Parts: sequence; structure tokens; C-alpha cells
Amino acid sequence: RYPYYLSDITDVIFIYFAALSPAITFGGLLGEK
Repeated sequence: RYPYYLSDITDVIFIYFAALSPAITFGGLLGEK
């Protein structure tokens, strides 16, 4: 009865860590955030 909890949750973590993954590596020398 809780489908949206397993699929829609993993998808939210797929693009949340994917997008911020690179943006964190590149740059980040002078300004931290």
C-alpha cells in the first residue's frame, strides 16, 4: 500500500545527489556556499 514511498523516494535521491555531486566538486574555493 506504500509504493510512492519506495519508488518516488529513490528518484528524489537520484537527482538530489546527482545534480549537487558535481556542483560541489567544481569551484568552492573562494565562496563555500
